[PDB]
Amino acid sequence: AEAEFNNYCKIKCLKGGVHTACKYGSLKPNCGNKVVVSYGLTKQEKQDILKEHNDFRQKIARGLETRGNPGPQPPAKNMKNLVWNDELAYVAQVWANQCQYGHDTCRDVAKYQVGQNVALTGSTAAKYDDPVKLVKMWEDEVKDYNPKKKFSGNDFLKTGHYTQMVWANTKEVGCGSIKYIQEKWHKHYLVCNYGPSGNFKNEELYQTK
Ligand code: NA
Repeated sequence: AEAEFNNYCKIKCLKGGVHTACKYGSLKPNCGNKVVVSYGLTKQEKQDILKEHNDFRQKIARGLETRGNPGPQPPAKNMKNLVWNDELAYVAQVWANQCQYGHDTCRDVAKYQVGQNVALTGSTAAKYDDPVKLVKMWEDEVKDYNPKKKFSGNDFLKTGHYTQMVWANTKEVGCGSIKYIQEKWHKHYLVCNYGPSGNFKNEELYQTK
């Protein structure tokens, strides 16, 4: 939470926009009339999310992901595990606390531009998916990823989450979470910020082996 003391109002994102942590200088949920059940991630949840990201990156890197359009995904020569980043997690959490599904306009930090994956599920029952389950939703996009084509040649709407997960240049991840009730839908919102950002148009996901 130490990051809350950084002045994000001085951060400038490539496409402009007021930084999320400048817009909201509070770490307290700000969800209109929605009923916030809980917010944040436990030490174990953060570790589980990190492990899932890394187990996935390694699966891909070792040439073990058979899914694709067509599969399999090629092995990687430069795939390193991600490490959890508290600042990314903080900014992700501030965004999550707005309960506004989608991407926030400016989330970059002092060190680099930042990418982001969001996940949301709603149920009529008072139950909330495990964070890892939401992460796997992003992974499954790999079924629609065609490695015979470069990154820009693929369908971003269908694979944009997958590509950010396996972006070789991305080295850090930090996520935020919140469970709320909106018009009787029990929703779990997961926001994960990545540093440095991935999904750059003229680049490849990772160096193939
Ligand atoms: Na296939």
